[PDB]
Amino acid sequence: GSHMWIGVISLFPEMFKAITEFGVTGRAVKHNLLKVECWNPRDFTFDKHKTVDDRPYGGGPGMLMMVQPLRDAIHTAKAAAGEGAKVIYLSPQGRKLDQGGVTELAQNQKLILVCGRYEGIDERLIQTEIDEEWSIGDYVLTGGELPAMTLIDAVARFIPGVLGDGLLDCPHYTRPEVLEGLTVPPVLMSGHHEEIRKWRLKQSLQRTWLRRPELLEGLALTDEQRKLLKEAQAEHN
Amino acid sequence: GSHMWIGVISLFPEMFKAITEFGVTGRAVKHNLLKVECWNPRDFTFDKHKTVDDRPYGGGPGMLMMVQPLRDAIHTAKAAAGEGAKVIYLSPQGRKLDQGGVTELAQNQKLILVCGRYEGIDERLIQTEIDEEWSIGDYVLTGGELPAMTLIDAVARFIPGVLGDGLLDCPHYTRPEVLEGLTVPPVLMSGHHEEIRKWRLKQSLQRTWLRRPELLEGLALTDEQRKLLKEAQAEHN
Ligand SMILES: NC(=O)c1ccc(NCc2ccccc2N2CCOCC2)nc1
Ligand SMILES: NC(=O)c1ccc(NCc2ccccc2N2CCOCC2)nc1
Repeated sequence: GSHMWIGVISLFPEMFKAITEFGVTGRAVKHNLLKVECWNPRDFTFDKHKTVDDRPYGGGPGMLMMVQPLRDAIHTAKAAAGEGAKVIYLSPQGRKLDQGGVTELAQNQKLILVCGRYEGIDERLIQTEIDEEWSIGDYVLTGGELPAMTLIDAVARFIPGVLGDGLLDCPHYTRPEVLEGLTVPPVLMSGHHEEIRKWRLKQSLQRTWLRRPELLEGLALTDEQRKLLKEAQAEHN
Repeated sequence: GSHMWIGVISLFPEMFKAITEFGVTGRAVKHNLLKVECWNPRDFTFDKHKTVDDRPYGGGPGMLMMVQPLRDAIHTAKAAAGEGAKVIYLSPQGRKLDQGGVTELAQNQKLILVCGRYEGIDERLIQTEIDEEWSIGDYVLTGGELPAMTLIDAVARFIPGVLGDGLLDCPHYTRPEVLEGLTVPPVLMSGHHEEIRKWRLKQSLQRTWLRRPELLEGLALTDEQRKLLKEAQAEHN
């Protein structure tokens, strides 16, 4: 319906099986709400040894991706996407991913995700081939594959059919009623819907407050939420 | 040598092939610097339909992981790890992952990673079975598998043998010398090692400053770095 097409440039396309063949993302794929198409720069080399890396100008420890096979793979993917596909490079230098960014990215019907390996890609390719850099967080990984997959899984949740607000989740409980002495909170057994809604909300406000206070600053809380937050805080002191 | 053992509890162990069979992490695995062992809660069920989910107390939209098969899988993994294994739950409510956290986590020789599906796990299991909650970032995914894999890849980089400071990376360049009109910066061709070191460092300082200014506040810059930052800023105005 409002499905999504995602192109992937990667030296390890088979990695993407982790999201295409399992769980919710796997189902989204099989029901054609999500399409993940991979192009491997190795297929675009011409030398006998299928070389995909190259030496950094200026010396240095590592390698970069070799420009020609990487550039060609990107062009082929763009031609498959038609007009309107946004090309994203996953990197530490990129805009930090958060839920607002995920909802932004989900608006696009077509994405091309370029996954860096070695010490990354030539600076000039970013300028000519890439629309936006994104980071999933302030940490270094061996490849852009996992951040690509992470991005894909996150936006996939916003596609209609795939499934069935500033705050951390409340605690959840299932069977049994007593577990290693710990009991389930009586309000959740009471059956009183509205009392349950308020407890969960208070919990979220309390949990957000104690674990991630800065998240509360971005929010314009409701009167109810202000009340429920004030209460939780009173009970804490 | 200083190898690492990682236990994984997951309804989709085959997802972990993305890191165990490819690239640098794949090599670390094959050379026995890294070991990733999976236990699937589905194997610990006893009913005919191998049920791994259960109904939330208090009503609500989704399901949680069923406590018994999840709890049993965790216990089996702990017994495989012996003493000293830290059990981590990947979740949005967790401590935010960043490089400092990765270097912290890398200190452990044994990790058990519990991957939530559905609306997650019973609150009481966190209290009894989990040592630390971690988040890879402020975004929601369909499973803890990708955040687990992300964690694994990140700490793996700190194991000796696996491979060959507050700032974003400098630009990188490889062949050709001219690409769509864009040339490689002459300093990188000059062969002057020390001039090259300073340019790369200035770039990092400039890039960090323009993209992620707050990262600069955490740092106690060197005199050189203060000088190189001041310069970059002068040239910007
Ligand atoms: N946080 C993220 O979004 C993220 C993304 C990728 C990534 N690695 C891929 C990568 C991409 C771009 C540049 C360098 C690199 N790396 C190459 C391998 O060496 C480290 C540098 N790491 C983290
Ligand atoms: N940022 C992270 O580290 C991260 C980790 C996991 C994750 N999802 C697994 C999960 C784990 C715990 C609780 C709920 C859930 N989810 C179940 C699926 O529905 C959403 C809630 N998402 C993001």
